[PDB]
Amino acid sequence: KRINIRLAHPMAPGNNVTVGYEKFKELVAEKSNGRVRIQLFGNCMLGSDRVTMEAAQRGTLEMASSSSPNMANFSKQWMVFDLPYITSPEHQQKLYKAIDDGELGKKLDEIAASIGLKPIMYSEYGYRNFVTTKKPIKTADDLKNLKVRTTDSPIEVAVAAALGMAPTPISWGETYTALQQGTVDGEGNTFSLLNDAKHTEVLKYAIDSAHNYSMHLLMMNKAYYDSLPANVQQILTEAGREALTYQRSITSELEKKAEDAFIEQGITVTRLSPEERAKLVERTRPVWDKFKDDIPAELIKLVQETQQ
Repeated sequence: KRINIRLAHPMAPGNNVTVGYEKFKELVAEKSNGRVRIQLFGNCMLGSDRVTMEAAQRGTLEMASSSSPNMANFSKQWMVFDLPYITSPEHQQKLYKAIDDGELGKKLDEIAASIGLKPIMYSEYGYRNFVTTKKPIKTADDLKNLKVRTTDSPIEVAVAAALGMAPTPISWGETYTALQQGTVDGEGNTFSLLNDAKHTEVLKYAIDSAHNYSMHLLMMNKAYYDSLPANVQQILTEAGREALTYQRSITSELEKKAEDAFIEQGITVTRLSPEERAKLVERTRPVWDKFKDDIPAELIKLVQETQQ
């Protein structure tokens, strides 16, 4: 008989994370010949990121996807991935290998288990970049005294302050108005979300700072997973792994298209010099020692090992 598995997530139609979960649904159906069906509830149809991951943890929902910074609200260990410049785009393929098949992946499995969850896909969300409405930013010093919108992430706030910026936490929904009306000067996010949300209408400058990395973590209730037949577990695990291959590639392509939409809209996108990138790394590194006591050294080391 048919197994119906509900999957909740916060992302909008056509979004890189959404299309990965569509691939997941398609592969689960193919592999199970229709016996297992993923029912998608995107765009917060079942709740916010937090509401749906609590339901998955508790066992009233089978699967949910949460951003890595939002997972820090269930377990602080996930904060390792938010540290400034802990990873960079140049080493992304080795990061994926470590998560997919390596000791990093296994430790993350254990951490999820301790809060009632089984990881199924580590969806790529991307690297955040600083953008501004009116003030040109081409250098590290250009960032000093910028009023910048932040999320509620303590690491995001610390990074802004380390760079001499003035951080203001503002909900996503209030951020367009804050930029338009001038209560902040800028923000930091992926080019794809900024363009998709039409913030580009009010922006004029961007730098490829890549000062924050994140993922969207698709989790299954672990007790539920452990209740399934071996062959169904295998279907889910394999569909996840294969959908992720596609999702990581689609993310790259959508980010290129987002960056082109920026240029088309007259936004000046500065490619930081090695000298200027180095200053952002150096200025932000004290943030790691500030949060040292809250993130396990072993986990920092496993992530750094992917970068060299």
